[PDB]
Amino acid sequence: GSDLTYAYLVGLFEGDGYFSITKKGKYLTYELGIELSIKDVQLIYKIKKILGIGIVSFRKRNEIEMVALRIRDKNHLKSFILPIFEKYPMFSNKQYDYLRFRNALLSGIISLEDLPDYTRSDEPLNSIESIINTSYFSAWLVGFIEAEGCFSVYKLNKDDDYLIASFDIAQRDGDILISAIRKYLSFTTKVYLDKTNCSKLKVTSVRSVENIIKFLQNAPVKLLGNKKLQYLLWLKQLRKISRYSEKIKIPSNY
DNA sequence: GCGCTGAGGAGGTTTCTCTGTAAAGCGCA
DNA sequence: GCGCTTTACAGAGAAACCTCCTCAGCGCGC
Ligand SMILES: [Mg+2]
Ligand SMILES: [Mg+2]
Ligand SMILES: [Mg+2]
Repeated sequence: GSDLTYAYLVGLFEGDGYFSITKKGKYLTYELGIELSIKDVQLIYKIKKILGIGIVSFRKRNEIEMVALRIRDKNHLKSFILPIFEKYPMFSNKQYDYLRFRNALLSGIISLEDLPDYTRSDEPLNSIESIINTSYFSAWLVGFIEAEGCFSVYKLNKDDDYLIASFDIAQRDGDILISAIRKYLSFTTKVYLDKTNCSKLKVTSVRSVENIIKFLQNAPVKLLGNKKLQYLLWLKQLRKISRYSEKIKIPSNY
């Protein structure tokens, strides 16, 4: 779909993918990969359908089932992948990976010896304002949600029937990123920093739940895979929790 | 024959997802 | 000292992420 479905794909690749250059005996593998749960096989084929390229693979890691999409053909990466990531840049320090990948690829580095040593900085490239004000952000955000968002419902206490209903999203070395999301979506809950510099944003209130629901109705593109399914079953649950349904215009198709 | 390729395959570590627990603010009594 | 509702904090492990190898086969020219 859309031109901004490509922006959605960069968000999804930012959340769940990886750029990598790996030794291959005497030479190199340049790759862009995403490996998802088998719950997401249909989305893997929607991604290949959008890009027109990429090898699909299955893995059983002995009881967890996994699907990958991997682009390794260097002419295809130069032609089709870099431009997407030029036109719609990643917002986080995963941009450092695209920049080293792009520089290596375009310089024609083919041996480990000529490959510059890479350590990905923890320091952000953008500000809140710079993230929030770019034209493609909301479309990026649907894919980043596709990758990293969580919609859940849970009992507040074992003994009662009081249900919570939360949306939560996290990123390591992601103060700015996550705060930008908080800002844009008018969330006011405190971002939590854990032992491993992973910033975590979680919301529960009626108004915040009303805010993400409204953002995803009005966003340029929609959720496509298993998060889309998680989104609909959450909504299902939401229609039967009084505080939410008697204050939110919930449903739709999608 | 030779330099180099990527599909197909797989070993290794950890960031997110998902679901809370404990504590409390609001308002009413 | 109680319904209802929200939030600061955080743990487990599945779902992400990161890394390397073999071997047909290609596109040249000795
Ligand atoms: Mg991620
Ligand atoms: Mg992730
Ligand atoms: Mg994910």
